[PDB]
Amino acid sequence: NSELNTKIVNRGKEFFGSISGEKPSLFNKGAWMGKAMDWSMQNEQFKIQMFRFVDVFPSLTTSKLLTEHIREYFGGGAVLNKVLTSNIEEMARQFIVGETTKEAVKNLEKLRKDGFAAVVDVLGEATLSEEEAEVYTNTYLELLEALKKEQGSWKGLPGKGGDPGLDWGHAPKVNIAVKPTALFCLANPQDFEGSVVAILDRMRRIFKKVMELNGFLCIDMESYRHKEIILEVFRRLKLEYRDYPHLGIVLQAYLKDNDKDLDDLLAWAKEHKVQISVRLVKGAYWDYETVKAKQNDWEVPVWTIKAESDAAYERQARKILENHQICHFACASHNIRTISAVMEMARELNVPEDRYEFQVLYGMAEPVRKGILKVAGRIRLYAPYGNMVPGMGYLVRRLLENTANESFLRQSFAEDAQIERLLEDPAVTVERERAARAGLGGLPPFNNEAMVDFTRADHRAAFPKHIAQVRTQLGKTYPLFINGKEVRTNDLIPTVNPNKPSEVLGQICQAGTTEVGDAIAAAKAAFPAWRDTDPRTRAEYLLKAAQAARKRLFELSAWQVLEIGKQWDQAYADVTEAIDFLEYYAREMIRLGQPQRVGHAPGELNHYFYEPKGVAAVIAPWNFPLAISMGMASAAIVTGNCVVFKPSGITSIIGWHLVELFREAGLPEGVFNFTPGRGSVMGDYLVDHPDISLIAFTGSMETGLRIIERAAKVHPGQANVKKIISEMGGKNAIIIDDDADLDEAVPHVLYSAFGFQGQKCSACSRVIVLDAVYDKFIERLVSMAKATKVGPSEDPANYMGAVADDKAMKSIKEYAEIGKREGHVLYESPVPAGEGYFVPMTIIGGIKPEHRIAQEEIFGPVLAVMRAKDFDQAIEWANSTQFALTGGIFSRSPEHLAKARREFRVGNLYINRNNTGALVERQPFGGARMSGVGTKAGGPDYLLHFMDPRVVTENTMRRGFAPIEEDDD
Amino acid sequence: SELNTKIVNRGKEFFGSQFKIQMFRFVDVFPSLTTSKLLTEHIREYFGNEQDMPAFMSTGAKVAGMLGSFGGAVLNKVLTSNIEEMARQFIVGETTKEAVKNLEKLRKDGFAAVVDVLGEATLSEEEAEVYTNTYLELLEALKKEQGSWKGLPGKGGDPGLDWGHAPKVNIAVKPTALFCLANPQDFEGSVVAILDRMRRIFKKVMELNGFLCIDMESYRHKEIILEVFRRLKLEYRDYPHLGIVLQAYLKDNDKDLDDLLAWAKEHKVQISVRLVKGAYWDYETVKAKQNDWEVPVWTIKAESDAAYERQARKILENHQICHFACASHNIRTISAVMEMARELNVPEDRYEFQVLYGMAEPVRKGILKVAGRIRLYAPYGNMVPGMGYLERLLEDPAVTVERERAARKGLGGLPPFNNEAMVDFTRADHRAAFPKHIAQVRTQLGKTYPLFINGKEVRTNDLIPTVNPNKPSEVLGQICQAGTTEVGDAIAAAKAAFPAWRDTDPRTRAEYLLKAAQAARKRLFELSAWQVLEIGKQWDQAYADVTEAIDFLEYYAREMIRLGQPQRVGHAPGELNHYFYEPKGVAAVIAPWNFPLAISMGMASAAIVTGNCVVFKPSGITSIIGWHLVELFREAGLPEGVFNFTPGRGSVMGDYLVDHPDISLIAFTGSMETGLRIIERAAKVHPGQANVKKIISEMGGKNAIIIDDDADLDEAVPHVLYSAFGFQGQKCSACSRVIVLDAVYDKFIERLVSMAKATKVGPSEDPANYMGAVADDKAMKSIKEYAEIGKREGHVLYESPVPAGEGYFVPMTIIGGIKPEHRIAQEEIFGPVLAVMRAKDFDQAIEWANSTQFALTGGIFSRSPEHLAKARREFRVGNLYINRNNTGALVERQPFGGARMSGVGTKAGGPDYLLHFMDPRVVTENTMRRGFAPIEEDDDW
Ligand SMILES: Cc1cc2nc3c(=O)[nH]c(=O)nc-3n(C[C@H](O)[C@H](O)[C@H](O)COP(=O)(O)OP(=O)(O)OC[C@H]3O[C@@H](n4cnc5c(N)ncnc54)[C@H](O)[C@@H]3O)c2cc1C
Ligand SMILES: Cc1cc2nc3c(=O)[nH]c(=O)nc-3n(C[C@H](O)[C@H](O)[C@H](O)COP(=O)(O)OP(=O)(O)OC[C@H]3O[C@@H](n4cnc5c(N)ncnc54)[C@H](O)[C@@H]3O)c2cc1C
Ligand SMILES: [K+]
Ligand SMILES: [K+]
Repeated sequence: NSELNTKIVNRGKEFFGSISGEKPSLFNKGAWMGKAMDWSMQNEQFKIQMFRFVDVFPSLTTSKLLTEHIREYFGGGAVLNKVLTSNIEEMARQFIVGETTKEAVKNLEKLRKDGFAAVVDVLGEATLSEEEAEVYTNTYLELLEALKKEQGSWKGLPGKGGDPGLDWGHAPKVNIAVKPTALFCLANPQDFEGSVVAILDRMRRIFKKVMELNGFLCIDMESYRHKEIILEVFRRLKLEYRDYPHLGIVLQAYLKDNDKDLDDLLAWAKEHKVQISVRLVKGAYWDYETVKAKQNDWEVPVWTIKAESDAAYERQARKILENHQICHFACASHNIRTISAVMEMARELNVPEDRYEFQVLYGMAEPVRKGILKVAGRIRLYAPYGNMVPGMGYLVRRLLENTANESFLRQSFAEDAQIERLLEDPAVTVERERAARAGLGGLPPFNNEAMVDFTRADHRAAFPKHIAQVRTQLGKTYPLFINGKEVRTNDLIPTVNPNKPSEVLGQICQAGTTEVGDAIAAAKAAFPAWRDTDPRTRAEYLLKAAQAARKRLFELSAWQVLEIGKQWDQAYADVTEAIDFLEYYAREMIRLGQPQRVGHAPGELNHYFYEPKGVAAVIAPWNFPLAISMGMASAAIVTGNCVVFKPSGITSIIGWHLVELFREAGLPEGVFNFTPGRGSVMGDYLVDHPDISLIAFTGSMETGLRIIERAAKVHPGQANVKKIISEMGGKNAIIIDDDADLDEAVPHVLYSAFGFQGQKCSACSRVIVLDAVYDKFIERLVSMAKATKVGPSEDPANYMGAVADDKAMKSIKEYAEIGKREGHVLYESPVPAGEGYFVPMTIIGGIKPEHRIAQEEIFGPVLAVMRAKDFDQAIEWANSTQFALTGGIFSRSPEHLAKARREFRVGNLYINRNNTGALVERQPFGGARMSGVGTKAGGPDYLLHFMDPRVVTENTMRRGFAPIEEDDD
Repeated sequence: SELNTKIVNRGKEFFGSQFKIQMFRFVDVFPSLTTSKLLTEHIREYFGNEQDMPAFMSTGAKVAGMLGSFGGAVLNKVLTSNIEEMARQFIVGETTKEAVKNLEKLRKDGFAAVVDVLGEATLSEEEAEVYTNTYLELLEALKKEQGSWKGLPGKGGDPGLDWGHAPKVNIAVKPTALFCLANPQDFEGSVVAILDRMRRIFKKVMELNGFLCIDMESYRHKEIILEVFRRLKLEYRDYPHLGIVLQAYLKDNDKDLDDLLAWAKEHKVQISVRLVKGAYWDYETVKAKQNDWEVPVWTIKAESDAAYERQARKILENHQICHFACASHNIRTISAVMEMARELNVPEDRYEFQVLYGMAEPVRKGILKVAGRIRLYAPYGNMVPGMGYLERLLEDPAVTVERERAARKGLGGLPPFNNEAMVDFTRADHRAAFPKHIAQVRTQLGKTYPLFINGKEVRTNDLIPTVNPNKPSEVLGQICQAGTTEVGDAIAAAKAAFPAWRDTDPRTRAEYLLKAAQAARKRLFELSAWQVLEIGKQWDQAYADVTEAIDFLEYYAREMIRLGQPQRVGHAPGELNHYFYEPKGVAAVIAPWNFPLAISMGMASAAIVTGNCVVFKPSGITSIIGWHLVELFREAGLPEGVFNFTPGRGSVMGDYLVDHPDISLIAFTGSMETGLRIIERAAKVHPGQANVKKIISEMGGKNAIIIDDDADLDEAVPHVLYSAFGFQGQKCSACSRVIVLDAVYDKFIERLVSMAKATKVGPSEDPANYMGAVADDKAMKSIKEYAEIGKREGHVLYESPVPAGEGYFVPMTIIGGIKPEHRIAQEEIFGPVLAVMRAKDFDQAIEWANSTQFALTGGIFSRSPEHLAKARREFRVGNLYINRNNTGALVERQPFGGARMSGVGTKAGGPDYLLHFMDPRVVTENTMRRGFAPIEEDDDW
C-alpha cells in the first residue's frame, strides 16, 4: 500500500537523520576490532584468513603454535603473546556480557540502568555428549537461580502504565533463550522422534524453573536440519503448559518454508486455543545453508536474493501483528527499513504495545538501538555469556553478519549511505532483481542424484512404509539370468537379515560351472553385435536403467536395510551412487566414443579410438551391494563388453536388482548375465575361463591377489591378456593435529569408524592423535560414543547395527580380542540381547604400528587409537601399513596440510571431514599399494580400463593429389 | 616496360588466333575392373549417392548392382569402347603402326612431335626391359619411315629436316622407368643402372640422327637425373641432340641452370633444355611436410611463372651453347619466351615450342599460326590403362609476385611437438655423412662397456662381445654383464633415488628429457652409424630409429607437462577436490634389439619423466646402443640412481629382475613367449613388495596386408615389399602375410616376385643392398627352419641369393599357397619370410586377416569405399594402414600397440601412454569453517 510505504520511508528517513555520523562500536577504527573488520571488508582473502585465525586461536596454546600460525595465515615474546591474545579476546568480548553467570548478571543489571531489557543466552550449540548437555542445562538452572534472587530488587523498565513490577508495565523481567542442539548430541531428523523427546525433556526441566519465577523462555532456531524438530518441541512444551503465556519460538524469514510455517503455527494456536510468541528474525546461517545444501545434494532452503528475505520479513511481521491477540511479537532486526516497517504496520493495525517489542544483538547497531529506545521505549538485548570456544560458532556468525556485502549495517556505517535505496519497499526490490536475474549428446551436464532429506515429512514416512512393503515380498526364489532368460537350479541359499537372522528374505539359485559356462557363452555370442552398437545407443541403455532405479529409489533402499543391515541414509546413498555411476558412465562413453584425429601431417589421416575387450567377469562385494555392483557392471557394459556378474552370496537379492533394472532398460540378451554361485563351486572357474578378457573385482586383498595371479595365465584359446580392475580394501587413518577443531573431528571420526558398522573399504580404523590434544580428544570421542546406540538398522535411532553375517562377526570378535590384548579398551558398547550379528562399538587405545590391529583390515566397528608424539610421527604412522586407500586429517595449519597433501599418500585424502562417502565425479575413488591397481571408479580415467585403443591411418594422396583437411600443416 | 608491352601484344595476338570427382575416380580404377562383378560393384558404389548424382547415373548404378555380374558384359563393352575413344584424344596410338599413322597425320598438319611411352610404373628389371625395348621398337619403325618424310616448312636450311634444322625423330624418356629401385640413398647405383639403359636407347637415336630428351621427375631423383645427363653428354660430346628437362618451380633451378651452363662451357659442349614448370607440386609439398624436409618448390604460383621467364631468358642469352624447348600451355609464358628471343636476336634453330598432343585441336593450330615451330608431346601405349593415368592473365608475373607476397601454437612456453626431420638423401651432406660416421665408429671399436649404477660405472668379470651381424668376425666391443648382486644394487640405487625424484617438479623432469633430446640430435649421424654396424640397420632404418628416440623424448616431455598439473574435479561449493598423478617406484625396462634406441628410450624416458626410477636391461646383442641411453642421460645431468644400466644374461638375472619385490612396474617389448612369462611372474606379490606390479608389454604380431582386387598395383607392390623385407622383416609391425584377392592374384604375384628379384641382399652399410643379415646366429637358424617348414607347407615363389662368406644371411623368401591352418600363417618368424595367401573373396580376406592370435598392425590396398569401411571396422588391429605400408609408425601420428596376444593395450607415442606409469590420487578439502567457505570461481553457486 502506497500510503503505508510512504510513512515507513519517512520514518526511516527521520531515523537515519537522527543517527547521522554515528557508527556501531564494532566499526571504531581506534580499536583493533575496527581495523580488522575494515581490512576484512576491503579484502576477501584477508577476511577469510582473519576469520579462520579467530577460529583456530583458542587451540594455539604455545608460543610456537601462535607464531607459526600467524606466519602461515598472514605471512619479550611473552608480552607479544599477550598483545595478540588480548586482541582476539577483545573481538569475542565485543558480543558477550560475560564469561560466568555471576559476571553476566552484574552486566545484565548495568544494562537495565541504561534502559535495556535482556534475553540471556548460555553460549553453546551442537553439543557432543550427554554430560555436556547436562552442564549446559545446569548452567541455565544456575542462571535462573541467580536471577530469581535479584529480580525482586529490580524496578520495572519505564512504561506507560500497567504493573510497575514488570518491564514497561507488562513484560516479565527474566527472559532467557535456549538453543535446542545444545540439549542433545545426536539431534537428527533421521531419528525425528528421539531427537524431539531428548531435547524436549531437558527443555522442560529448564522451562519449569522459568515458570517458577514467572519468566519468559524463547526457543532459538538453528540450522534448517533441525527446524522441524524444534517446531515440534515448542508445540509439545506449549501444550503441556497451555495457560502459561511466556513461551516463544524463533521463525526465520530467510526460509522459503516460513510463509507456510507461520500460517501453520497461527492456525495451530487457534485450533488448540492457546497464545504464542514469535521472535521473527531473518536468519543467522545463510552462508552455511547455501553451501550445505549444494554439498549434500539437497534443495536450498533459504531465499538467495537478500531483498526476498527483507520482503518476507515485512510480509510475515504484518501477518503476526494482524494476529496480535493470539501471537505476541518480538521484532528482531538491526535494519532501519525493517524496523520502521514494523512500527508503521503496528500503528496502522492499532496494535497494543504490550503485544510487540524490539530486539537487537548485544554489541551491535548501537545507534539503531538508541533510536528504538527513544521512539518505542521497548528494546531488549540478546545477551550471550560463556567462553570463547563454546561461543566460537556465535562469534563467527557475528563477524560474517557485520561484514557481509549484503549487510544493512555495513551499507549504512561502513559504506556511504544511499538512504533512498536502503529504505525502498523490499517487495519492489524483489521484482526488479528477480526480473534482472532473468553438455554434449544433447544431455544436461552430470549432477549427483538428490540425497534423501529427512527434514521432509514424506521422506521420513517413506522408509517405514517401504520396509513394510518389502516384508510383503519375502520368500521368493531368485533364479539365474542368462541370455535374457530366467534359469532355475536346485541348489538354493537363503538370504537373511543380519539384524534378525531368523527372518529369511528369500532363496537364491546357485550357478554350477555348467551354468556359468552357459553365461560366458551367451555373453560371448552377444559380444559382436553389442561391440558394434553405437556408443550413444549403449549410453542410452544406462540412462534408462538409471531412470528405472530412480522410480524405485525408496523400495531399492529398503531392501538393503533388511538384506545387509544398511541404515536408512546408508541404504539410500548406495542406490543414488548406483544411479550416479549410470549417469556418469553414460556421459563418459559419449565423450570417449568419438574417434579423434591425431597428428596434423597433410596427405594422411590418423584416427585414434577405443574398442571393448570381450566378456567381463564382475565379482561384487556385499558392502555396497548395488552401488559398486552397478558401477563395475555398467562401466563394462557401456564400453561395449558383455558381463557375467557374481553378486556376493549374502546380498544376492540386491544383485537381482541389477537384473531388474537392465531388464526394464531392455538391454539385449546376453549382454548382462546374473550368476550367483558358491565360490567353492565356480569362483576359480569364472576367473580361469579362456573366454574372459576382463575381471572387475572389489573385495579383500587376499582374494584380489589370488584373482590377479590366476588371471595372469593365458590358457589355450584365450584371446586376450586378462585386464584386472581390482579394489582391495584399506587400513585407513585419520590424523588429529594439535590445532584440530575437536568439535568437528569427533563426530566425523565417529562416523568414519562406525558408519555402517565400519564395513567400508574407506572406513577409519586408525585414529592417530597428537599427544598434545590426546586426553581432550579421547574424552570427547568416548563421551559421544557412549551416547550412541547399537541395534537394528531399520530403527533410525540406532547409530550402527549388526555386521554382515555370522562369519564376519566371529572374525571381527577375534580381532577385537587381539586388540584388547595389544592395547587397552577405551569404550565397548552394550549390544542388544537375543539374535543378530552384533559386535559392540569398540574403541581401543595404546595401539602402535607394530600391533596387528594397526595393520590388518578388520572391516568392523573396532577403532584403534594411536598416540603420536608429533606431526612427523603422525604422518609416518599413517603411512606404516601396506594399504593406501583413504585417509583424513584434521588440521588448521597450512604447512601441515601441505605436508599431508604431499606425504600422506593415499588414493583419497580428506581434509577436515570424514574419510568415507566418496561421490561420483567429485571424489573418483580408489588407490594403489595393496589397496588396488590404480583404477578410480567414478572418474574420468575409469572407462578406458575397459577398452583398448586402435588407430586407423589412411594415405589420402592418390595420384599426386591429396585433399586438404582443416587441421593440416 | 618495353618487352612487357611487346609480350602483352604477342599474347593478344595469340588469344585471337561431386559428380566430376566420382567420374575421375572411376576412370582411374577402371583398368583394374577385370571382371563383370568388379565392374558392376564399382559402378554401384561410385555412382550410388542418390543425392549427389544425376538421376541417370544414380538409377544406372542401382541397376548395375541388382544385375550383378549378369549385367557386366554389356557395361564393359560400352564403357571400354567409350573410354578407348576418349583416350584416343590424348594418346597417339598403342601400336607403332597406329602411332606412325597419326604421327604422319600430325606432320601433314604443321606439327613436329616428341614421343613418350605411357605405361605402368617400372617395378622390375623385366619391366624396365619392356619399356626400353618399346623405345628401340619405335626407333626401328621410325628409322624405316623418316626417309619418306617431307620436312616441315621453313625459312632456309635442309628441307629434309624439320624447319630446316630439327631432327624428324624426337623421343622423350622417363629415367625412373629404366630402374625400379632408383633412389638417392643409392645415388651411384641408380645413376649407373639408368645410364646403362639410357645409353642403349641413345645409340639407336644417334644411329638415325634423332633427338633424345631426358624427362625430369620428382625432386627425389633430380640430382640422379642431372648426373645421368652429364655422364651421357660427355660420352658423346659432339652429338648435339641430347636434351634435359628443367623445372622452374624448384628453388634449386636457378643454381642448377647456372651450374649446367657453366659445366657445358667448361667442357666445351652444347646442350638442350626443355624448360617446364613442374608436374609434382602437390606431391612435393605434402612429402616435404610429412618429413620436415625443406619444401623444394615455390608456393606462390606466380613465383613459378616468374622463375620460368627469368630462366628462359638466361637460356636464350646463352643460345650458342644451349638449345631451348618451351613447354607450357600458358599464353603469357609462350609469348614472353617468343619476344625475349626476338629481342635478343636468337636464331630460330635455337628455340622451339612444345605442347601436349591432347591440347584442343583449334588451340593447337591457332598457336602454330603464330609461333611457327610447334612440337607435340605424344604419349604412346595402352589406351584404357593410359587414360586411367590421365588481361590479368598477361601481366608480368614478377609484378604478381611482389603483390601476392606482400599480402601474406605451443604450451608450457614450449613449441608444439613436431616429429624430427627424416634424413634426406637428396642432400649431398646427408649422403656423405654415413660412410664418414661408419668409419669413425670403426675407430672406436674394442672398448669395454661397464654397468652404470647410481651415477657410477661398475665393471664385472663377465664380458659378452657384441659383433656385426653382417660380418660377425668384426667385434665392436665387450659388454660387462650384471649378476643378480649388481641388479640388486641397481634396484636399491633406484629405490633410494625415488623419493627425491618423485618430488621433483614435473616440468623439471621434462626438462631433463628435452636436454637428452638435444644431446641425441647433436649426435644423430653418429648414433645412427652405430646401429648400422651393431644390428644391421640400413641407413634410413638407423636414422629413423634415432629420430624416433628423439621424438619420444620431445613428446613425453610435453605429455608430462600436460599431465603434471592437478585438476579440480566437481563443482560443489565449500569443497575442493583435486585429481592428479604420482609415480609408482622402480621400473624394470627390458628392451629388444630390433629398435635398440627408439623403443629403449621410449620406455625408459616415459618411466623417468613420470617420476619413476629405472633399471634398464638392453638386449644382449645391442648393448652398445643401450649404452647410448647412458651417455644421453649423463649429458642431460640426470640425478644419480634415476637411470641404471644393467645388461645381463637373461638366464642369470632375468627372473631376478622381474621377481624383485622392489619393482613396481615392468616395461617390456619382445616376444610373446617372454612377455607372457613376465606377466605370470609379475602377478605374484612377494613379502615386502609395495605395489601390484604394473605391466607394459608389447609382444609382436603376424601382420597381414590385404590386396583387394581393385588395388593400385604400382603402389601396393613396393609397399608390400618394404613392409615384408625392410630391415630383413625384423619388426613387430612387419608384413608377414600378404592376403591377395583371387582376381588380381596372378598379376600381383608376378610383379611382386619380379621386384624382389631386382633387389640385392648384403651388408647394410652398403646402401645399394635392400636388406641384409638377420640379428644373430640363433635368429638365422630359427628363421631358416621356418623357411623349410613354409616351403613344405606351400610353394616357394622366390628365394634370393645371399653373399658367400660370413654373415647371418637369410634369403629374401616368398612362399605361396599359404592358408590359415599353416604354421607360417600363424607363428611369428621375425625374418625375411613372406607368406602369400590367395583369398577367394573380400569376406574371406578379412576372416583370414583375423585368423591369428596376434593383432598388432595390418594394411589394406583397395579403392572400394565399402571394402575400406569393412576393414576399418572388422580388421581389428592396433594400427591399420590404408593404401600404404603397415610399418614405420611415427610418434603422435601413429600411437603404436595392440591387444590380443600382441600387447596389453598400451600405445607408445600417444596421449594415453604416460598414465600407465602412474597412479591417480585425489585430495578433498572441506573449506567450510564455522559456517563459511571461500567462494571459488568454478563453484556452482
Ligand atoms: C535478538 C536477535 C535474535 C536472533 N535470533 C536468531 C535465531 O535464534 N536463529 C537465527 O537463524 N537467526 C536469529 N537472528 C537473526 C540473525 O542472527 C541476524 O541478526 C539477522 O538475520 C540480521 O538481519 P537484519 O534485519 O539485522 O540485517 P540485514 O543486513 O537486514 O539482514 C541480513 C540478513 O539477510 C539474510 N540474507 C543475507 N544475504 C541473503 C541473500 N543473498 N539471500 C537471501 N537472504 C539473505 C540473512 O538472514 C542475513 O542475516 C536473531 C537476530 C536478533 C537481533
Ligand atoms: C611438352 C611438355 C613436356 C613436359 N615435361 C615434363 C617433365 O619431363 N617433368 C615435369 O616435372 N613436368 C613436365 N611437364 C609439365 C609441366 O611441368 C607442367 O606441369 C605444366 O606443363 C604446366 O602447365 P602450364 O605452363 O601450361 O600452365 P600453368 O597454369 O601455367 O602452370 C601450372 C604450373 O604452375 C605450378 N604451380 C601451380 N601452383 C603453384 C603454386 N601454388 N606455387 C608454385 N608453383 C605452382 C605447377 O608447376 C603447375 O604445373 C611437361 C609439359 C609439357 C607440355
Ligand atoms: K543377507
Ligand atoms: K651385435
